[PDB]
Amino acid sequence: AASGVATNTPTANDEEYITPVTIGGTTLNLNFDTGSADLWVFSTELPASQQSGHSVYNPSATGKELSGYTWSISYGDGSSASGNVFTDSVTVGGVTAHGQAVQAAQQISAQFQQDTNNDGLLGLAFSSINTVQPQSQTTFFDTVKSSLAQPLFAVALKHQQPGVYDFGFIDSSKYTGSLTYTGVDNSQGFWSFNVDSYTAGSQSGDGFSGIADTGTTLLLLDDSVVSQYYSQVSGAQQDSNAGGYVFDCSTNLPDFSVSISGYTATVPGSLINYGPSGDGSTCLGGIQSNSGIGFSIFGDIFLKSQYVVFDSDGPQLGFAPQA
Repeated sequence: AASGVATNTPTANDEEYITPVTIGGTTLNLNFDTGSADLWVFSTELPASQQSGHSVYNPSATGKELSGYTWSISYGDGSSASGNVFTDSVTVGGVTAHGQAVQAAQQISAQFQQDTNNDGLLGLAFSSINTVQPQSQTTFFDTVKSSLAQPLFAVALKHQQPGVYDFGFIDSSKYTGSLTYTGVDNSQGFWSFNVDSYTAGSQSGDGFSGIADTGTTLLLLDDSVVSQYYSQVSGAQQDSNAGGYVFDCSTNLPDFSVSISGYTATVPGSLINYGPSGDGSTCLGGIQSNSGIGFSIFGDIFLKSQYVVFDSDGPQLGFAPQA
């Protein structure tokens, strides 16, 4: 039964976490994303100028083309990417998926162009939301799942230090105490779970639902929750240059916690200080608005505090504090 450990590394300020992936013999640095189900990469099909500062996949060397197939993604921030599809061998931490669908980029918007830290994304959401047409494809995980010792993956993202992605096994040395499991709702294709309650500093409120998303940098919550939080931070103000609420970097920030099936997952105030906003003497808040999308996004800020098990049996999510 297969198992493997892939190492992840945070970029500056922990903006994103990249991991090497070998596709058809070429190693690319990809962002692992539990909020999407596409495996797309920078390719030789892009304009030569757009290929600069990236490792690119050359489909013609080793890929099998799926003639007439397409993929295309549009994000709420206005970015987008599209292209064609090949099947190839994809290796992640010594686990190899034969005949994995690889979405080669043919067009990418400016935000992807400008980010030379990654060469694409590896989707770990449920396959039901893969965007390949006319027939959607399975994610790396769904492709290899049946060959793993256990049909799960676990993540420990860290603050400016290497972390891991464990495929097919749980590393108990990565957390303290025992795991607490909660049921997942994959009806919309996400690792969606419910919280019973939340405590923002000195104020507590009713629970809600959210998704576990390694691809989102911040903790995105309802604006009522965001206000409640920042009403407790002296001098907190919104700065469109920075990207949302900012504060004096010396600020003492309240903790944020959520109650999940009896377990209190706590994000310490020190992790909510994202870093310098890149404009004057302020820091960006790790908690920001979900823009009225209707559900919360438990991004990297939240995940840096926990060891998380993504278990396809249930499906369910296990949580414990990182060791």
